[PDB]
Amino acid sequence: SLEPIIFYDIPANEPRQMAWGPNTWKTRYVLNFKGLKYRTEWVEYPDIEAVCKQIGAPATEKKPDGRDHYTLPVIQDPNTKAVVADSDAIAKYLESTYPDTPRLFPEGTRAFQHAFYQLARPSVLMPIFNIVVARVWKLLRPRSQEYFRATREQMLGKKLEEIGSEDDWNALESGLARIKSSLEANGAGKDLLLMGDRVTFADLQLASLFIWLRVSAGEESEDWKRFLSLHEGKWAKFMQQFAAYEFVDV
Amino acid sequence: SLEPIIFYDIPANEPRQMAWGPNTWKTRYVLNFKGLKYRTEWVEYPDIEAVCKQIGAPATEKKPDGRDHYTLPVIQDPNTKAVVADSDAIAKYLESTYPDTPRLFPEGTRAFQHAFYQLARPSVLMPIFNIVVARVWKLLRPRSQEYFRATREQMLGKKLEEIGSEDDWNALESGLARIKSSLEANGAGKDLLLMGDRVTFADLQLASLFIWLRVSAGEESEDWKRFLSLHEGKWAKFMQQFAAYEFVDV
Repeated sequence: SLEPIIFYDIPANEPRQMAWGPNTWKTRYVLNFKGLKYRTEWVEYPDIEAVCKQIGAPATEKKPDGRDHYTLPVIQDPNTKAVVADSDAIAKYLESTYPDTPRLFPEGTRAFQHAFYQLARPSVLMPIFNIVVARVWKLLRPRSQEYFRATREQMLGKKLEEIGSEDDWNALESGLARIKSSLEANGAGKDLLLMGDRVTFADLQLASLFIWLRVSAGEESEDWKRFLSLHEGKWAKFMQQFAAYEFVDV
Repeated sequence: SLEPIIFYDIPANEPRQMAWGPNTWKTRYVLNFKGLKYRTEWVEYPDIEAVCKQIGAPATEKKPDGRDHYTLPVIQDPNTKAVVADSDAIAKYLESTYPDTPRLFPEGTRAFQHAFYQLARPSVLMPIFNIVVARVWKLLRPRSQEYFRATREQMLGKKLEEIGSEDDWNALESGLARIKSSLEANGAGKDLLLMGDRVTFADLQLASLFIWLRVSAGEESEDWKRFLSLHEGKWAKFMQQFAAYEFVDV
């Protein structure tokens, strides 16, 4: 008797790529993993601010000029009238509001999980960004394309085509090497999940970076094939754990 | 009836500064916190390789030339004949070998703790290094001084006196800002320990960086006073939790 949660995500111009975002995938992973009923409302980049304002979703940050900056994912929960932005806030909301669903925040782990993503962001998200950003622009619909190109380039001071070198693959490998040695501190048979034998939001956050690569580059691309080869296939084994949680409603 | 564990540490030319090292303090904190009986064997920098070889302590890493590099802390446990190097390995050894002592590795936390120190090292250890490295050289005894200067400078390609600028305090503040926001994910009243209401090795690792600053710079220095002021005194409150675990046997 629960009404579907409305989940706001950014579409693409090809069905296989409809769900592509690294941050929106954090929320889709949580929704899927927790087994909550939802529907995706697909929102183009330049329409994000408008939709947020229209539903009372807060902005998640300020621009360099101090002006409000609105981002997805956002969810609207008809069952409680909650409207929540930012994937971390959304995860904790769902944990708290649907306590019967599978837990992603075991006690005493919230700082550790937060710190983990602070390590992953610069060392894994940033290299993957450089690797895929041109192909991201390519998979977006036209109104989204102009907004995306204009924003990212203004920030990067560089044409999108001029980003994405071999230095990025080196940096990615090094960041993953540190995550690999962290996982290994759990000991053999426990070294594919941060807590060894259960999934946390932090694991899904890492997976979100990986699936962003796979969807942007293409599951059959040389780039994805190269990723699956890193560290004797460890991240292939990592991602295989989350295959059942990748449903997209298109 | 337990015999004291022998703990190898690097001395200084002033009693207040005898225990100064960021890594050796990780082991001293663990020994103190766990309430284990120990004695410090004080070993000068150039004598570390010799002492290690003499007691069967392994090297913890290789130099750029691939040659073995021996470091302290090391412990020798007469009760089991164990000789263990590297502060992480030493902590886990003590956890495992003395299970009745206060726990520092709760289940499911080993990867999270490892990842946390990977975040702290570049963002907190490295800025503090730049800040104190000249005063570190200053507090060492003469044979240690030459070794320390020669090694660090060969690595830094810069005289020790030319290191330590305002950029370092900015970088330190930014690294601590990220750790601060991680701790705050635990919620109010739980935001001074990574797990909120218990101490882990990861907390002691952060404390080791802080006490290194305090001992190197001096508890009364402007630099230590400045550290205690950062973030409305949060790190002062953090360090106050570990005051009872700072016994030094000099």
